[PDB]
Amino acid sequence: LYFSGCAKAIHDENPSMEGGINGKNLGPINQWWLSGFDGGEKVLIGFSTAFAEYILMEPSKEYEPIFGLMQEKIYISKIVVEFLQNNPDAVYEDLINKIETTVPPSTINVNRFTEDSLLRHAQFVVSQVESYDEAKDDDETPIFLSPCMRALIHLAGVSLGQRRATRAPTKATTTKLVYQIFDTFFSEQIEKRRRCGVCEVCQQPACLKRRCPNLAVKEADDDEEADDEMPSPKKLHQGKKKKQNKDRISWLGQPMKIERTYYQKVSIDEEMLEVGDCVSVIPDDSSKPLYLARVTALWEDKNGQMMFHAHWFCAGTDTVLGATSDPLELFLVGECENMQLSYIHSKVKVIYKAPSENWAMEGGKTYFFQLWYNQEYARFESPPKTQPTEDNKHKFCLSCIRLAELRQKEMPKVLEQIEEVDGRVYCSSITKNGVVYRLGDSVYLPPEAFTFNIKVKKDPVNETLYPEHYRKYSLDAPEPYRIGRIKEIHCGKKKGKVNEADIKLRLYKFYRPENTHRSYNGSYHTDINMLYWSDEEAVVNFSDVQGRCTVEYGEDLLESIQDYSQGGPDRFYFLEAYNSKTKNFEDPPNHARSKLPKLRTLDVFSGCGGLSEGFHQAGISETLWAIEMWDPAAQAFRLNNPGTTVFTEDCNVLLKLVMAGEVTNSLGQRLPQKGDVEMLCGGPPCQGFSGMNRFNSRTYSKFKNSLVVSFLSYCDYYRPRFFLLENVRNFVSYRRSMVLKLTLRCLVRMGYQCTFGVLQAGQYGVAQTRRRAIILAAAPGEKLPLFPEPLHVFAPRACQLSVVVDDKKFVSNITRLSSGPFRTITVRDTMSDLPEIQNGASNSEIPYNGEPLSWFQRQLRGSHYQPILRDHICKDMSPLVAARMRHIPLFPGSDWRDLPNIQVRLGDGVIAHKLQYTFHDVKNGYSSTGALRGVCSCAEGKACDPESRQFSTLIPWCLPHAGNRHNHWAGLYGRLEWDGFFSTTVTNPEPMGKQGRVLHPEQHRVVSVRECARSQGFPDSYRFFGNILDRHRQVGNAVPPPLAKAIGLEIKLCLLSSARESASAAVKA
Amino acid sequence: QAFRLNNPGTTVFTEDCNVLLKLVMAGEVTNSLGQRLPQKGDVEMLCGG
Ligand SMILES: [Zn+2]
Ligand SMILES: [Zn+2]
Ligand SMILES: [Zn+2]
Repeated sequence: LYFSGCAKAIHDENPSMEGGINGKNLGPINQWWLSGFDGGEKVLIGFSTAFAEYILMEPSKEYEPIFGLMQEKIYISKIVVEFLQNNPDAVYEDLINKIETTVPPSTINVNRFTEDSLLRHAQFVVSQVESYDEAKDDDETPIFLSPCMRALIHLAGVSLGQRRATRAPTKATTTKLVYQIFDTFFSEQIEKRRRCGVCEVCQQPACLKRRCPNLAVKEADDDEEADDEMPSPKKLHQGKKKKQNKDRISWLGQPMKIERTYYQKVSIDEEMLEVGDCVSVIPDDSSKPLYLARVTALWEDKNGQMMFHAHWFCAGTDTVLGATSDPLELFLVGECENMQLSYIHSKVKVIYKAPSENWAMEGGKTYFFQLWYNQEYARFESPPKTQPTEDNKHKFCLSCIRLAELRQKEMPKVLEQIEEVDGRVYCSSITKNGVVYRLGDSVYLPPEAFTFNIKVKKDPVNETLYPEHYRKYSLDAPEPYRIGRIKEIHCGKKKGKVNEADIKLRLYKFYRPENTHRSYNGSYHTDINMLYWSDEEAVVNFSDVQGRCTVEYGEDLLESIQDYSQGGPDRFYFLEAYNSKTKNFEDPPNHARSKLPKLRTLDVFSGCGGLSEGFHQAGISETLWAIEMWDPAAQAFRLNNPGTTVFTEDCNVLLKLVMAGEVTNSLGQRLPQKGDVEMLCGGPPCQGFSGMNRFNSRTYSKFKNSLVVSFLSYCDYYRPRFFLLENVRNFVSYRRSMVLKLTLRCLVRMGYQCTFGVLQAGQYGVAQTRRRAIILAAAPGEKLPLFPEPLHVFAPRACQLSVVVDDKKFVSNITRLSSGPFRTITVRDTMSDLPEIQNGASNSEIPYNGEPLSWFQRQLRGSHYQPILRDHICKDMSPLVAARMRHIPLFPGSDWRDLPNIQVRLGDGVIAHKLQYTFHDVKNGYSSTGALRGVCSCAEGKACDPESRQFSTLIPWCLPHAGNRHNHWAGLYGRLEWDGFFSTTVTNPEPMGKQGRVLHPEQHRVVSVRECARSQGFPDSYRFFGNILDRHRQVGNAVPPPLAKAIGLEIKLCLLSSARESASAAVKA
Repeated sequence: QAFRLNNPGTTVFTEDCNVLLKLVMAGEVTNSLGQRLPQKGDVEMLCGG
């Protein structure tokens, strides 16, 4: 290619031909380049020739329009680059907004940029962004690898490696203790292929910048995937052991007791050993991991061999903590066993590192132990400190005592008995799992436990019109518990006495509305709480009973049903009796009827205050302090919590300030001090280390001064009674589970009882699939709360709650695996009442125009009247997208693959035309019509021809293009199904985004802010702040209030339980 | 923002001067964003309105 114009003097700013000499057919163009991607808007295009380099100014009249299109491409590319410089870690949806809202100069012939443009210019843009990374050189992550960029590279059929042009770190505010943990770990565990070959990077020979981007992306992508099932982890200390040679072993003193066996307090084994000392045992090599145990007891069996009982300890390395643990720290476990005194090697020193009298105010050699580790649930807890009675002062093993309680709690025992018939022994009450079951109480059971009274082909598609429909093809939630009232408990007999194993129950069946002939229509407006009575009867084993619940007659009530139903858990009600056969509803029979401390709370990374809100609902807290850097969130939080001091400064600074004696910040707000904060919650972001592969120099650096580290410092300084760290599920797998392991380690060094668990929001009454990692911690003194049992039955695929750490399976105390008391909350329940709006709705306050339809709706709107509906506002999508939405059908499951290949007038002059199918798809074949299905030369196996690339099509060119390798982009331009749920927590809904189905089920628009808020379980009264996307962001970052309440109510039990223990010990004092 | 554009060499703190002072009077070498806090001897002339 040759060129011509007026060459000017390098300094000459003038773009007129004035002080210039004219050239023609200027030597073939070697290279062309660019520069200006950093400082100001100095994006200079430059040509390179074997003679010289030229910096282009302005183009000729005739060349203006050709250079015109070149210029747009470039400007967009600048925007993307500068944006990513400032916002790595940005998500697809963030660009699209960045681009869309960037106002281009009049210098550019275009009015504004759209998603369509970006897609049209994807190849150029991406290629440009790749170039910038070679060009300026950091150790920092290449821009082309940010999520937005990988999302684009995948969506747009971008091939990588096409080359071109060129031209103090965060310090976390730690505590002494915390710092050392992450410092020592760096000071310890730290150490140290197959490209694509085909790419233009790979075809180029310490010089090396031959890093394959196709590889680089796979890697980056792979690094965001985890491993979700493996057996329960084998118990420790069941290996062989080595026995030492007998010289002089003999009792010392007089027998402590006698039981066929006789116990002593002291033994000689060359030196002395006493009941309560600790010994070490050596196993059959295998690995050489020295075995320590506490000598529980000592005795001589009837056979005259000398025995001791060994309550094993657990090495820190062997707890979840693994490598991170103090090599000298040991943990108590429910592992003990009888041995011959012959197996002991040496007596060992084991010191109990108990907490101080003012452990709370304490923020900033030999074997020791601190906590009782439960292998299976991964709970570190405060040692039982039950004391030895004189009847077992000699035999005293905590492991044996726990296991005992645990065996008799599990045990099905009978409390009161009545008459007997045949071999059946009728009773009035019994127990299981720590629960008492008396006659006339009600009961939960699996769906299989009993039964009710039951009830009793497509035609061809116009493919010229719906060409992509062929792509449409290449388990659901359980039923909640059955509920019955107990009538007879007749048991069985094991000869002399009752058969505790064969306890049986005769029950009156209840129907739920949708067990009725109503079925799916019972379920809509109905209270999820409500049942119907039935004289239908059943018999099932006690074994199958899942729990007790409270079914009560509506009219037999001294309060409002609402009042009753909100009063506590597992409370149901009936008003009418169903009848299987007459299928009518009559009144029921006559035989069917008859303070809490709020913790003072600092919510770090508070957002608009969802987590705080669910904890407010539970009654267990009062958030007096919040820290949120992003003003709009802060603003919103304030609006919802007037009593809270809401700091908007960086938490690192606010901490340094308290650690310096400051009573107040700049604005003169009240800084919290030691003792103020009873509970500390928060969701620290995991910015530059949230990936699964091993730690690096790079990755650790980030995490070491992360907000996780800062948050843990808050916990160390303030030493709260309780603690909670919320985060995305995959928190527990980041960096080969080290982020979790170090977090736990740091909590243990501090001396906290702590644990972790994964929780599916949808299981607590929200129409959404979203799992969160939850890290609980409770101070010594309090009790470590449990994770809450699912209240809602939910799709098992969603509920993968387990967590593998160092190929060992760690599960939470949650027992409801699958079923639960209440039905699933649907998108319908979530938003079916809200008045119709249209694309681009902006009126914030509007009348409801109608009553609440679903239970759920009734609950988020309040048991009263409220006129205004706030934030039912949705994004003003481009006329193109708006058209697409309009053309997405309403049948459940419809998405872009249902679009018609049609011309459409796009409001204004613009006309979205048909997709041209000009290539063979060799994998996908022809249409029913014999038509081609390929959109790009890559469908044929060739490299992509560009300009074979279409834009502003109603069926987006780029979806067929990359379809086969991305699963047909199933769910893109997809409508939420009334019966379904939110694919995730939505922060900025984009139809070709990564946040799931976001179209409304019926309306040719995307979901509103309020609709999202409803997906999150926010009261309609709850307020948000700032422009629409700020609000969208707010809702979607939040922890859903119903999840927070659930967890909140588990803390309720620890408090109540821990308050009634100081009161049963104030009497004994 | 504007000042920066005109003086690239300048460290432009946007925090409250009262806080930036308390920070130097406490030994801090840098602020939150990790910018370079000035210490005794750095500053030859001090202007302002
Ligand atoms: Zn390659
Ligand atoms: Zn024992
Ligand atoms: Zn292609």
